[PDB]
Amino acid sequence: SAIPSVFETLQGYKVPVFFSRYPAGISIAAQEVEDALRKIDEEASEEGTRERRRALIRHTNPYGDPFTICHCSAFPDRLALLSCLVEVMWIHDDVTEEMDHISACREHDELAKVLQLDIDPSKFESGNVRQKSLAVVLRKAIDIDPKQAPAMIEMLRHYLATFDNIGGDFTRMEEYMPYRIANCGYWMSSYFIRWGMDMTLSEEEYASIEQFDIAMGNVLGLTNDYFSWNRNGVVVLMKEHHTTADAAKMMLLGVIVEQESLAAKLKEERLKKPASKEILQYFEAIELYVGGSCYWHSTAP
Amino acid sequence: VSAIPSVFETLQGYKVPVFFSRYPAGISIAAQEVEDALRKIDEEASEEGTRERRRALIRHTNPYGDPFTICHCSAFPDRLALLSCLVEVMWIHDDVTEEMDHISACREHDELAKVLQLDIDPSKFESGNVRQKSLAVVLRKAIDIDPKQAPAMIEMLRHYLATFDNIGGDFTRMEEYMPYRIANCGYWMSSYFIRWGMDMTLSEEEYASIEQFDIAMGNVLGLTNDYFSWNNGVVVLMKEHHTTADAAKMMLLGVIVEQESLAAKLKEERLKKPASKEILQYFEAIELYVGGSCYWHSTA
Repeated sequence: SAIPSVFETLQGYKVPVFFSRYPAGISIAAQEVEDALRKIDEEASEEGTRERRRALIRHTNPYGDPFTICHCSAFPDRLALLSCLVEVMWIHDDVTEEMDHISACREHDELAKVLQLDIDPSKFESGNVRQKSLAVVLRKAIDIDPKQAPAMIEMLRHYLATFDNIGGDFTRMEEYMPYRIANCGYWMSSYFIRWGMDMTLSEEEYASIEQFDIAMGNVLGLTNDYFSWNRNGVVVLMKEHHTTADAAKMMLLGVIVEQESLAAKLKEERLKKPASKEILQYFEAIELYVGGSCYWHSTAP
Repeated sequence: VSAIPSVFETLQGYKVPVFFSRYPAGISIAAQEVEDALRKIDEEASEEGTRERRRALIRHTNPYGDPFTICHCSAFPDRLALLSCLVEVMWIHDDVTEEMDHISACREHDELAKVLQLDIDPSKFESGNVRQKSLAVVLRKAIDIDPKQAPAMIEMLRHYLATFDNIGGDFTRMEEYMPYRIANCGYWMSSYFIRWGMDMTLSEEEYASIEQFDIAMGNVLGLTNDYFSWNNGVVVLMKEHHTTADAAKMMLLGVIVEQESLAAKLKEERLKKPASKEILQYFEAIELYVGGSCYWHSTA
């Protein structure tokens, strides 16, 4: 392994519904991270709201938390920070999903006011609870790695500017899939996969695995669609191919498994050339992220 | 801890990007001896220059391994040699009869069935077709190594020839194609020999308790054969849902993966009640059969 020993391996074969070829693990700091996530949930969502209820369901899987599993490769102190930061973005996603597109877009722009390198959380006490909570955890995530903070902020601003920026329904996967990689948060989550390991890829290194990284982003979001069906690839496929929902769900599963195979082919292609420890760490950590996401969805009640 | 004989080494399918199965793959410690026996029976049970002879060589040239030494890697090696060559003669027969019209194929099934007798005397078939001649010789050996199980084995083989290729028409729904394909791909024969190869049986009640699991695994086996041979359930799916081939191939892969999960669910349900060592032996060996078959088709 190229990753520090900060996770335990999970036995995915024991879960019948778990179909991914990729591994799953869980962070040695799971308890502390779950505790941090409970705290941020009580501060970033108001009591009795829908978003508060959706946050609590997200953190009550008996088999583990989405953050402690998917981001099990991260150093524990970074894991606590990135988990709580992404959690505020997830609360925000739940809040804005129930909004008309105009109001959602305004809410994304309001939250993005907090995304500043010089953020002073005290200047947002008059703001909504997601602004206040994001500001506090973003401050800490800047402090722990100031060298990476400009890139982090750029990634977060680009996420809020683009992840939701669509006018209506899709009718072909060729258009839905690039949208869905961004919409499921993969570019933010995979950024924090690297950040949580205190590492980066060079421009040349990232370019060399970009197709791999798109295939894994497809797996992540489309697997999210597959389990949620119990905006969705099942509907896109039904419309594109004029089939029943059961036929389209089976097609979606086939698409996911082929993307998992494609990622494995692209990784094998890259590993024919010399690969830095950073390239090897990202491969290992992003496979745990994707396999872990499949595991979490496969066990979540 | 393994419940089956220590007669195989594990294969790392994770290293094969096209390999998608959740089930494991292994390779017999007796692989060279079994492959030599198969090469010999292939010379005797198919004539030179024929298409079936050529198909037999392709089937035994995958550099990653042989279908018998991988899928039946759980078998005791002397039994593995016998069952591999017996099934291989049936496989040659399948290849020969696939190129015929249905009525002619069924006549050949009836002719081959004449050898499936508990008192088979191989010399009495020295004037028949080369499949009759070779099946007679290997059947006699397979009866003699286990006379207690031989009536059941013969009943299985007669049943296979009576059921695997009874449809000359076409399928328009998977609900009907799937039960047909489990028989047509030989799964009931192969899975019988997975137990026979380990010198064990399942009782009637034991088998009934895992029949739905077994059917799910049989669906995986034949439909995975279809998936890799498409480059067939893909055709059924295009006709049933009126889609392109590419769309139906993705639908087929989903159906396969769902069937692999369904098998895992059914096994987990069975294991909520007490299970004999024979049940556990079959679970582990049949998972190696199905995963190994995916591996062989993935690397062929």
